[PDB]
Amino acid sequence: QWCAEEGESCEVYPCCDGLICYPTFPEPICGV
Repeated sequence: QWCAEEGESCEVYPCCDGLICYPTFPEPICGV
């Protein structure tokens, strides 16, 4: 996959299962 899933950084690509980009450091993560 090219999109960012659950537990991956969405600094280059968006979410996959409809997750949200959390303000996590250093880079945000996709989570519902």
